[PDB]
Amino acid sequence: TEESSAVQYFQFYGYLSQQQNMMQDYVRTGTYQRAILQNHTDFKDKIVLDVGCGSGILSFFAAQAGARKIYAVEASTMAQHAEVLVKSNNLTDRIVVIPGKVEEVSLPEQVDIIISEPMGYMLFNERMLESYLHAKKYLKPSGNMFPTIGDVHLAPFTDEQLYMEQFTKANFWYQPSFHGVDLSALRGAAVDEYFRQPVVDTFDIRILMAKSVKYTVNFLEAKEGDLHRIEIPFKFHMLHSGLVHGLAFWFDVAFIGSIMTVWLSTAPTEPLTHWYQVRCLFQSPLFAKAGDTLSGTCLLIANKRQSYDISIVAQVDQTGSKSSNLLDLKNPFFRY
Amino acid sequence: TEESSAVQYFQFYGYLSQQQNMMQDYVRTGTYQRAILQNHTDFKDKIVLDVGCGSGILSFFAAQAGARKIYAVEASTMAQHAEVLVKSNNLTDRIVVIPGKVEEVSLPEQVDIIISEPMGYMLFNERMLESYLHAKKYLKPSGNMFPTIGDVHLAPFTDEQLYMEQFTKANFWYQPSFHGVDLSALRGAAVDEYFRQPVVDTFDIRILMAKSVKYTVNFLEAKEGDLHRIEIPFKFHMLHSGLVHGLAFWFDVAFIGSIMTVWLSTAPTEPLTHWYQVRCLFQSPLFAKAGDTLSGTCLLIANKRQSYDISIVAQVDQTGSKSSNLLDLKNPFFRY
Amino acid sequence: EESSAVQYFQFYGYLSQQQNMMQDYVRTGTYQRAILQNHTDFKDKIVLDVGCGSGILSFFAAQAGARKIYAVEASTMAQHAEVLVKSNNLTDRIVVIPGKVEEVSLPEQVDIIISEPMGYMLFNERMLESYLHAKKYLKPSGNMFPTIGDVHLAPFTDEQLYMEQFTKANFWYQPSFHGVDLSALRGAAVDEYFRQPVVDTFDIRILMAKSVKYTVNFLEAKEGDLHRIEIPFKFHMLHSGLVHGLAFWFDVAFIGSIMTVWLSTAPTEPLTHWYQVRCLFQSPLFAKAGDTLSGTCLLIANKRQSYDISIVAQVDQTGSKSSNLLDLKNPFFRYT
Amino acid sequence: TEESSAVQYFQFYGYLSQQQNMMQDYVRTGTYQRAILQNHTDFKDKIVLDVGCGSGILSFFAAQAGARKIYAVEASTMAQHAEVLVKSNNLTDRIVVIPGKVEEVSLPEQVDIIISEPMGYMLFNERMLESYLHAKKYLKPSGNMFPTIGDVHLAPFTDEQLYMEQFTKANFWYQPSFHGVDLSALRGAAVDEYFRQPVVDTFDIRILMAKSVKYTVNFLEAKEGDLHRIEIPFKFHMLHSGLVHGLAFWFDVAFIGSIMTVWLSTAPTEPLTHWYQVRCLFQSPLFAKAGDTLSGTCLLIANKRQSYDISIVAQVDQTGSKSSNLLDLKNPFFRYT
Ligand SMILES: Nc1ncnc2c1ncn2[C@@H]1O[C@H](CSCCNCc2cccc(Br)c2)[C@@H](O)[C@H]1O
Ligand SMILES: Nc1ncnc2c1ncn2[C@@H]1O[C@H](CSCCNCc2cccc(Br)c2)[C@@H](O)[C@H]1O
Ligand SMILES: Nc1ncnc2c1ncn2[C@@H]1O[C@H](CSCCNCc2cccc(Br)c2)[C@@H](O)[C@H]1O
Ligand SMILES: Nc1ncnc2c1ncn2[C@@H]1O[C@H](CSCCNCc2cccc(Br)c2)[C@@H](O)[C@H]1O
Repeated sequence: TEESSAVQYFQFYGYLSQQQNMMQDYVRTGTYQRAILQNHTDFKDKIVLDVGCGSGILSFFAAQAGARKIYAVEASTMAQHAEVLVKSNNLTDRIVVIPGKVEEVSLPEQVDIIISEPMGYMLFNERMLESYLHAKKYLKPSGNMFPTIGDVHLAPFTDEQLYMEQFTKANFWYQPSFHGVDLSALRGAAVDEYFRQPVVDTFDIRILMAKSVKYTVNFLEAKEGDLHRIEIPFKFHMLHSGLVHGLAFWFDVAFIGSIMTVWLSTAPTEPLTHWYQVRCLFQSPLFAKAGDTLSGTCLLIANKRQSYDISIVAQVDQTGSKSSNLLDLKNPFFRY
Repeated sequence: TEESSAVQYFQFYGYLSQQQNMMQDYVRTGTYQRAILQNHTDFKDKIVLDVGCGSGILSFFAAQAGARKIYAVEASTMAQHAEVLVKSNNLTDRIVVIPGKVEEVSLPEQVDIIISEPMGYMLFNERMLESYLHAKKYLKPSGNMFPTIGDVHLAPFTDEQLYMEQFTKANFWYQPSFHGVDLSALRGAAVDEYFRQPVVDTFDIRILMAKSVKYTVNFLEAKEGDLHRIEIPFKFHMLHSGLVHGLAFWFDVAFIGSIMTVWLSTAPTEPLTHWYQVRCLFQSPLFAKAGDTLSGTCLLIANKRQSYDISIVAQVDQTGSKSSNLLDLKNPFFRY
Repeated sequence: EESSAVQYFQFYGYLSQQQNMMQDYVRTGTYQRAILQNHTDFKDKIVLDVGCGSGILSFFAAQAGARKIYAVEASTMAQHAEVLVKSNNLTDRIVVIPGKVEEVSLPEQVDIIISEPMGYMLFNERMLESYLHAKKYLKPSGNMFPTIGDVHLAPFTDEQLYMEQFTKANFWYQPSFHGVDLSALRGAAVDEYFRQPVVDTFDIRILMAKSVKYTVNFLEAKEGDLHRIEIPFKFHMLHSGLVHGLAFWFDVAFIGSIMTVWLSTAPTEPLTHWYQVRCLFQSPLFAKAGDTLSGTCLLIANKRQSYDISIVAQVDQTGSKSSNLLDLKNPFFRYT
Repeated sequence: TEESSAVQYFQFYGYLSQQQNMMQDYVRTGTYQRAILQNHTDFKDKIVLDVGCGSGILSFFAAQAGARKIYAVEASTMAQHAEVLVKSNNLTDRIVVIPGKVEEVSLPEQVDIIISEPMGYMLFNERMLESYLHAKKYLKPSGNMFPTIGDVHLAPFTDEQLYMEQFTKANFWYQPSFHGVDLSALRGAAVDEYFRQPVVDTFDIRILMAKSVKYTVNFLEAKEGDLHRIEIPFKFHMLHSGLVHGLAFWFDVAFIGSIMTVWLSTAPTEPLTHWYQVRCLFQSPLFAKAGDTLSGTCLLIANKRQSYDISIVAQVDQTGSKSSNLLDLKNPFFRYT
C-alpha cells in the first residue's frame, strides 16, 4: 500500500498548478525568503541541499543569499521544470537539479546547510519530515537546517456547530426507511468513519478552552525513525467551563540562523495559510469546569499511506471522565 | 391510575390562578362572549347547562343573553368560588351552581342548550370532550351545543432547529464516560422519550409544507364512546421540497347558532391563544419532493390519564419512506 | 396520599428528570467528590443506595471500591438502572432492586447508606423519611451520605416581590370583566398567591440578618422526627427596613473517615436546581437595625408528600407581628 | 498503472460517506427506484445480478419488486456493510452479497436481469460500463439490463470567461521577478496543463450554440471491447453565431422494461446531479455563424488509469477554421463554484 500512494503523491506534486497554489501562499514564500535572506551569512559561499525543491524557489532564494552550489533534489517530474527555471535565470553554475528521491540519489559532496519545505497538515502529514531528516546523511558535522525546529501546538476547543454538522452527517445512517430501507444497522459504523476525519479549516481563537501544549521536534537532533511513532502527553488547565468537543492542532517552524531566528506560524492567531488548522473531534464531548485539568496522550503512528493514524486519549481528571478516539489524517474533511 | 390522574386534574383546576390565566386569554373569552351574545335568541328565556363552568364566566354570558335558568356544573373546588360570584352579581335566581362531575350530578330539568369550554391541547387533551358529549343526556331533542363542531387541522412541517433541539437533549445519554459512567446503552430510550413529547408552542406558517387536512367532530351528533378511538387518515399533497420533521396540529371550534356561526380558531394564521399549536416530531425526518403525496394515519387511543396515546404513521408514497411515531399527550414540551 | 405518590413516581420515571438532576454539576460533582475522597468508607464495603434513579451514586460507590451495592428504586427508572449496570459490566457488584425501600427485601445489612433525598427547603417530597427508614438495614457502625442537613432561615426585604402578589390578584378587582363583577374573589386570590412558597434565587443583599440554622443528624434522627419540625428563630437585624418574609436554603454534609464534604444551596454559592425558597408575610414588619425578630417556623408533614408551613414572627421591640400559612406542594417557580 | 489506480479507486469506494453522497442524489436513487418498482413484472420471482452494489440499495429495490433471488456483487470493503443491511432488513434468504470483482467471482446461477449504476463523468469515466457488460456472461439469453441504453450528448458551447480563466491562471508564471525569480519560462507549460483538464461543473443552457449530437450505447447488444475505443463523429447545425470555445458533454440512461421506459438524465436542462456536466475546451476558439456546420470527432481512448484520453478535432466547414485538444479525464478540474 506504500508504493501506490507514493506514486499518487509524486504524480500529484508533478503539476504546475500545485506549485502555483503553494507559491501563492505569501506567508509560506515570504517567510522562507526572509529566513534565508536575513540569514545570508548562513548561505554566503556555502553548499546547500534543497530537499524536495519542487519548482526550485528555495534554491533560488539560497542563490540570492549567495550560496556557492545548491543541490536541488526532486522526485516528481517537476524537477524538469525546475531545470528550465535554472537555465532561464542563468544560475546553471550555482543550482544543480538532481532528479530522484533524496533517499536514493548520490550527491558529489557534503553540504553546509539543508533547506526544505516538508510541512504538511498537523506538520506531519505526507511524512516528508522523514525524508528531511534522512537528508542529514549529507550534512557536514555542525551543519544547519532550515527550518531548524518544529512546534506542534494542541489545545482543547468547544464548537457545537461543527460537532452537530458531523453528527448529522453520521445520523444519515440512522434512517430506518430510506426509500423503504433500514439503514440504522450501519449508523455506528458511519459515525466512526465520520469522526475519524480530521477537520481542516480555520476558526476563531475564542473556541480554545485552554492554553496550548507544545511538542517540539528538533530537526538538528531528530532521527528519521523517531517519526514512526510520536507520543505527545498533554495536561491542559481549563480556563473556561463547557463542552470539549475535541483537540485543535497547529504548528510553527523556526529557522534558527546565525543572524536571526525567523518563525513561520500557522497558528489561528496568525494570518491564514493553506495549512489552515486541524481539529480532531471527539465522538462525544467531555464536560469540564474552569480550573479542571484535561490530561492524556496523542499518539501518531505513521502509516504506509504517507499519513498518520491518530489516537487521542483524554480525561477530565476531577470527574474521571474519559474519551478515546481514533482518526485517519489521510481522509481529512476540507471544511472551509 | 385513573382515580389519581382525576384527583390531580381537579386539584389543578381548583386554583384561581388557572382561572385568571385562562380568562386573560382575550381570544377565548371574547369569542365565547361574542358567540353567546350574538346568538342571544338561542339563550333568551332558555335552559342552559354549563359543563365544567370553573369560575362561571360562560354562565354569566348566558345570563347576559337572557337565559332563564343556567345549571353550572363543576367538579373542582372552584365551584364554591363560582357561587360567590353568582351571589355578588345578584344572579341567584338564574344561575345554579352544581358541584360534582356532570356524569354523576342530577339536574332537575332538561336543557335547551349546553355550553362548555372542553378543548385541550390538540383539542383532545384532558378528554373533557367525552364529558361534554355525556352531558347530552340532559339535552332536549331540539337542543343545541356551544361549541357545535370541532375541526382538527394537521399539516406537515419543516423545522430543523426544533429537531436539533430535541435531538441534542437526547444526546446527553450517548456519553460513554459521564463522570466515568457509560450512559450510551440508554440513548435509544432517551431519544424515544424525547420524541414522544408533543411540542406546544407557535411557529411561522412558512414551515408548513402542505395545506392542512381537516378532521371534523360534530358534537351534536357524536357519542361519548366515539372518542375512545379516533382515527384520522391524511394524504397531503406536498407543496415544497425538503425534510418533513413531523406534523403540526391546531383546531377550530364553531358555535353554530340560530343568528350566526362564530368561530374560535387556534390556527397559526390567527392571533395566538393559550392553546398555541402542537407539533409531533419524527425521530427520523422524511425527505419529500414537491408534488409528492405524504399519506398515513393519526390514531388517538384514550388512556386512563385523561389523555390519549397517539400513534402517527406517515409515508412518502413515491419512495415508500415510512415513519412510525408514538406520542404521550401527558408529557408535553412547552417551548413557549 | 396514594394519588400524590403515584404521580410522584410517574414524574421520576422520566429520563429527562434524571438528566436534569445529573447535569446539575454541584449535585453530581459533590456526591462524586464526597464518595471518592472517602474511599476508605466504601472500599470492600456493603452499600445501600436509596432511590438510586439511574444509579449514578451506585456507580460512584463502585468507583470507590464497594464490594456490593444494593440500589433501590420505586419508579420505572429502576429498569434503566439495570440496563446501566449490565452495560458497565457491574452486575456482580451492583444489584438493582425495584420497589420502595420500605417494602423491598435486602439480603444483607449494609456498611453505608447513600442517597440524594433533598427537595426544596431540604424537606419537600418527604424522601428524607425514606432515607431514615433505610437505617433499618444499617449496621451499628454504619454511616450515612449525606450525614447531616442544615436548613438556614433568614429575614429578607423584597418590596417588588411583595408587590407582585397584589398586582396579580388585582385581576379580580374589576367590576365589569366582560360585564362580570369579579371583585368578590380578590381576597381569595390574594390568599392563594401568598400560600405559595417562591422558588428562585436572589441577591444576598436582601438578607437582613445572619441566618438561623436548624440541623438534622441523619445518623441519630428517626423517621417520625420529620413529621413535625419546629424551628424557633431570633434574628438580630443587621439592617433597617421592612421584612417581607423568610428565605430558606440548605446544606448537607458527608462526614467521612478521611474528610467532610459539603453540598451547599446557599445564595452565596453557585446556583443549583434547588434554588432558594422564600415565604412571604401577609403584612411586612418594620425592623430597625439592632432590633430582634423572634418567632417560629413550623413544618407539618401533609398528605401530598410536602409540608404545611406555619410562620409566626414579631419585632420584639415594637410588638408588630405577622402570621402566615403556606403549602409547599404548590410552590411558585419565579425563576426566569 | 492499473494497480495503484484500482487500489485507490476501491479504497475511495470503501467509504460510507461516498455511498451516502450518491444515495442522497435524489435523481439517481429516485429514478432507479422508479424504474425498478414501475417495472415489477421484470423482477417478480426473477433472478437478479447487481453489479457493484455498494451498500446494496438497488438490491433492496429489486427485493421490493419481488425478486426471487438477487446476487449483489461488490468489490470494495462496502460489501461488508452491504451484508449487514441484508441481515438487518431480514433478506438473507433473497439477497446474497458476494465480495469481489464481477470478473473474478463465481455466480452459481444464470440471472434473468442485471442491474447496476456504472455511470461516471461523461458516462464513461471509471470504466465500470466494461464490468457491467462483462457481467452479461451470467445473463440468460432473454435477459435484460437496467439501465438498458446510454446516450452521451455533445454540444458546442461559448464561454469567454471560462476560456480566459486558463490564461489568467497560467499568467501567474508570466512574472520576471516573483520574489526575484523569473517564472516566465514555464507559462506555456502551465497553459498546456490547464487545457488538458476537462472542466466538471454546470452552466446555463444559453451557452449551448447547437442541438446536441447523441451517441448511443445499447448495453443489451454492446460488447465490453466496444468501450475500449469510442469514436463519436459530430456535425452540429449551429443555431447561434459566435465564438465556440469547446464541447459540453452530458449523458442519459434508459431503463427499458416490459411495463415502462424510465429515463435518468444529467442534461443541463434537468435538475443538477453529482455527475454535473463536463466541458472540454478547444486550444483556440472557432468563429461560427448560425447555419454553419461544426464537424469533427471526439475519440475516447480507454487508458490504464480507469479513465479516458479525450481527443477532440473540430472545424467550421464553411470556413475551414479548425481546432483540437487532447485531455485527460482522470484529472478533471472541479470548477463548481
Ligand atoms: N523523498 C523525496 N525526495 C525528493 N523529493 C520529495 C520527496 N518527498 C517529497 N518530495 C517533494 O517534495 C515536495 C513535497 S513537500 C511540500 C509540503 N507542503 C505541503 C503543503 C500542505 C498544505 C499546505 C501547504 Br502551503 C503546503 C514535492 O515536490 C514532492 O514531490
Ligand atoms: N366530569 C366533569 N364534571 C364537571 N366539570 C368538569 C369535569 N371535568 C372537567 N371539569 C371542569 O371543566 C374544566 C376543565 S375544561 C377547560 C379546558 N381548557 C383547558 C385549556 C388548555 C389550554 C389552553 C386553554 Br386557554 C385552556 C375544569 O373547571 C374542570 O374542573
Ligand atoms: N420510598 C422510596 N423507595 C425507593 N425509591 C424512592 C423512594 N422515594 C423516592 N424514591 C426515588 O428517589 C428519587 C427521588 S429523590 C430526588 C430528590 N431530588 C429532587 C430535587 C429537587 C430539586 C432540585 C434537585 Br437538583 C433535585 C426518585 O427516583 C424516586 O423515584
Ligand atoms: N469490477 C467490479 N466488480 C464489482 N464491483 C465493482 C467493480 N468495479 C467497481 N465496482 C463497484 O461498483 C461501484 C461503482 S460506484 C457507482 C458509479 N457512479 C459514480 C458516480 C460519479 C459521479 C456522480 C455520481 Br451520483 C456517481 C463501487 O462500489 C465500486 O466499488
